[PDB]
Amino acid sequence: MSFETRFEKMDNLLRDPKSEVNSDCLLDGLDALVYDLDFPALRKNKNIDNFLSRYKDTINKIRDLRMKAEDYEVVKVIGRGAFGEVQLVRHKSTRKVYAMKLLSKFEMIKRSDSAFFWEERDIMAFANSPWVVQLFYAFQDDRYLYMVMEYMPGGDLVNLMSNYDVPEKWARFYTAEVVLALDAIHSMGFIHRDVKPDNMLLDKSGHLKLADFGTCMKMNKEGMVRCDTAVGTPDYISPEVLKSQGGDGYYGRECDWWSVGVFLYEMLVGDTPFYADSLVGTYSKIMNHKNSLTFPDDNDISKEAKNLICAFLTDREVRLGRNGVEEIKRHLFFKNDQWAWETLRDTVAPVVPDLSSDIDTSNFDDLEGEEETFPIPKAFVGNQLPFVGFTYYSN
Amino acid sequence: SFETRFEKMDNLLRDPKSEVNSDCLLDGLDALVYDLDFPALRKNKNIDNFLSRYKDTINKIRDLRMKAEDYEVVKVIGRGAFGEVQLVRHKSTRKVYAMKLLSKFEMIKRSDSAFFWEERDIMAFANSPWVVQLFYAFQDDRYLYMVMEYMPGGDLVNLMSNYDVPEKWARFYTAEVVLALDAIHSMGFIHRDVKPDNMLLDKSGHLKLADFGTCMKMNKEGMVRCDTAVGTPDYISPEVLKSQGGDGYYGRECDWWSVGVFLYEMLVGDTPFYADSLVGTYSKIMNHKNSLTFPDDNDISKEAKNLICAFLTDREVRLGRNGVEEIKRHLFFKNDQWAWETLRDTVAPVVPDLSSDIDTSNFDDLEEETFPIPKAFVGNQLPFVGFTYYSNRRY
Ligand SMILES: CS(=O)(=O)Nc1cccc(CC(=O)Nc2nc(-c3c[nH]c4ncccc34)cs2)c1
Ligand SMILES: CS(=O)(=O)Nc1cccc(CC(=O)Nc2nc(-c3c[nH]c4ncccc34)cs2)c1
Repeated sequence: MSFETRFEKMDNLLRDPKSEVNSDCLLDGLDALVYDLDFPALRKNKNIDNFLSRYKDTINKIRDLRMKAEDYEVVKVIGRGAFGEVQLVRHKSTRKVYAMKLLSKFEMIKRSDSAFFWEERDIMAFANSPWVVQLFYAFQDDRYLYMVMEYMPGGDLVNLMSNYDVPEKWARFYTAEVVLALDAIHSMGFIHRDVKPDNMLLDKSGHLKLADFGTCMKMNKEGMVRCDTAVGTPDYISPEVLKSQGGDGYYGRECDWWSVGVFLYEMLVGDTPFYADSLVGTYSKIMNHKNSLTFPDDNDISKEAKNLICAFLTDREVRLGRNGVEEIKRHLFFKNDQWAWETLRDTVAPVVPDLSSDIDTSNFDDLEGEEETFPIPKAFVGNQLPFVGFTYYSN
Repeated sequence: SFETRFEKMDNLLRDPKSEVNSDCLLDGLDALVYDLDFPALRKNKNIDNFLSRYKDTINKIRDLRMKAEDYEVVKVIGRGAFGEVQLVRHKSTRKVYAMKLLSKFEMIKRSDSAFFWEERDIMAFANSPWVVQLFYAFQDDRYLYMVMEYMPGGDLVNLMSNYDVPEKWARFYTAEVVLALDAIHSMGFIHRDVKPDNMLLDKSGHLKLADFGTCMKMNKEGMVRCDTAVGTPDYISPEVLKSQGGDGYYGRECDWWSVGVFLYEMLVGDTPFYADSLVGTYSKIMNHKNSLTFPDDNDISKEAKNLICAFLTDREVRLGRNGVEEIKRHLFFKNDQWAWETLRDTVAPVVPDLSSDIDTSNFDDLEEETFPIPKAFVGNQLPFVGFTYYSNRRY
């Protein structure tokens, strides 16, 4: 409350990589102001014109120095999606190899939803868990948002499952790491919402990390979230998150445990338990899990694996994990000899990636519409404002 | 090269002279919030959501950063067209200052200057005992503030109004003006408005120049190119007076004209080109050759009369056309009580006898207008982004 304390408090607020007003967010704010005002229509205003004239030389210097997309050499497009694409890239100067998620600022504004990336940035940047893919640098430009993360050369669980008939001992491993990776996110106060094999990545050692925190939400004072959002491909989604079509309720971290059952069922049975041709067909079967969940006759599935799946594929009220992680960990399906929960990431993985080089992309299938841009505004529309403060740098 | 790019950018945020230091960056965000926060503009989701997101933060910033509520006003010790000066005390530090306020509204409603920028730099970076020092500069949606050192000795106007100034005192006050003007010139500026109103006295009784509002930096030829007259009617020089569009190319000799006007006033008691009407004063300045006369004042010496006439002549033969040393060498300054190089260390003619730290005896006492709510983005706070002198300052 003293004068110096007020100065120091403000000075450290500019240095904090978690602050809303650090030098990177502050710069982002100016960079946006220049992007959204520089139009002939708006420049007819002297306040606007003189401002833009004054900061021209400077804003350009900043633009050149600050991290830019041209500082990375793209090696392969190792992933795609609605709004963006992931790409194996190499930093031209440092020579370091990374995975970079691009997100079109145009599309996110056209199709709304432009707040999902906020939890994706914070989780990866501040998590500090060997269970979460790490964000090194987040930066933007008039067209996209960029996330420079650690490259996972082992591929995703989708690829693994597609190449092996997963034995129970491997499934017990991959599930345990998911239980731990999920518990970490929960410990950070987040619900993943869409846990699936596509989001389970393998490091050089063959150990798991969760990725694609796009669907994440921060839990309230009672460890709960609420949404009016529509979810695509409901295969891994829980009956609660589906009954939430319009904010028609709340749900806790037990929604992530449902998806784990779906992941265990898939690795051992070979298919998703509620699969149907149409999306509406999948939804109907999830709602009717009581009667739709069935197992095949080839009892290549143990008594305890069948039990864990059914303990996870039940209504929230009696779902395993409603009373915390320790009741999942204590399950007989996890009873083994090879590992101990507290040292599982130090154990030797079932599948160890044998890799050719630093840029080995063998586990990632290669990838093959023109760029749509924001129109010239007649008035101030401030298209850049929803992304002010996205820029992150690690020291 | 990398790292050099980081360092270059880091030093750009620290520099108190940079366009993108923390002060300017913080000002930019503070402006964006002030300017967008209107019900009309908030109808735009990009704007509304941005504001909603940065509400908590912007308010924290506003509370920590220097604000007008931090100072307890003691007396309005001065007024002007756009602002007012006020003796104030910092509520926290207990420190006593003089604060110049400038209505952001009045300025925007036809200013034709942006004078406040050089007034800021001269006072902040001058580092002369001849220039009033700026400690902090800050703003808000309504005003610009300059927190400077309080001059308790009053101005020369007050002194002249209370004493029949003897020649020995006039020789002192002139010499200090010659030195304080030379310092501004050495910084590459022409004061353009030298008058007793801008001569202030410190606790010791020594001079400092103030009100650098009319200042302008000289070109590499030591000249200024103004299409319009600047300064005060009595003290304006014939060349700064005539100063047309195509013409108006004057040097630092315009400050020497005003010194003659100051010397004449202290010894004679009136301004030399004084006339009833203001238009009468103009006519007499132009016709200085015939209008400058002295009364039957036996008390004005031969050398005082000569200095005045050496200063009250056409620029082409004005004393000081060949530098300060020809003014300093003048016989009027010949004395056995001080030496030019040690004059500020000598004992003043009038030493202020002051009651306390807040003694306002030398200052006589003096006893709404605002921007309309905009329907569209008008950006009224943009011309003042970067005014603040607080976070990145020169210590
Ligand atoms: C659905 S959308 O259109 O809203 N967004 C969107 C667009 C394109 C792709 C995706 C998937 C996705 O999230 N991919 C991710 N990949 C990593 C990663 C980190 N390291 C690695 N190493 C190898 C390989 C991938 C990684 C993290 S999240 C999402
Ligand atoms: C005409 S305008 O509206 O464009 N500008 C404007 C508005 C208000 C006042 C004035 C005069 C003025 O400039 N006064 C100044 N006072 C100090 C100072 C510094 N220290 C001190 N101590 C005691 C007493 C005054 C000081 C510096 S400049 C000019």
